Formats: sequence, structure tokens, C-alpha cells
Amino acid sequence: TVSIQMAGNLWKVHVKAGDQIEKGQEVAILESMKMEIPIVADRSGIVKEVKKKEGDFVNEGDVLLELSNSTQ
Ligand SMILES: *C(=O)CCCC[C@@H]1SC[C@@H]2NC(=O)N[C@@H]21
Repeated sequence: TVSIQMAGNLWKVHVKAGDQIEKGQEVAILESMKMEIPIVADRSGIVKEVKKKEGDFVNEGDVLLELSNSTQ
């Protein structure tokens, strides 16, 4: 559902399975080879799963989130 958009490392994560999110809410942050990039919820919903965690490696198009309200 929500995915990373840049090569980097998932510096922080702010979501868990069962948590509520809203479009534009911060859900993770990239370090990106010493740059900083907020990762915000592409849509509102309840998180079904988080496909990554704090400090995991990530890339453009690499998954981040699955939601019980994207399933629609
Ligand atoms: C390079 O020196 C290794 C660590 C890089 C950490 C980066 S710098 C930009 C991001 N902000 C932060 O606090 N840590 C990330």
C-alpha cells in the first residue's frame, strides 16, 4: 500500500499494526545517504501491517505499509 519513494535507510517509523493514520500524517522518516526526507501517509486508514521497521534498508518503490483501509 504505502511505499518508499527514494533510496535510503528508514531512520524512524511511527506506525504499528492496528494503529490509525490520516493522509499527510508522518509514518516514517528516511535518512537518504545523509539527507532527510519525511514519509507521510499516502491515505487515511488503520494499519494492517508495517513492511519495514526502524533502521531497515529501503528504496524507491520498496513497500512500507499495508492498511485495512486501502483494501478498497
Ligand atoms: C554519516 O555520517 C553517518 C550517519 C548519517 C545520519 C544521517 S545525517 C541526516 C539524518 N539525520 C540524522 O539525525 N541522522 C541522519
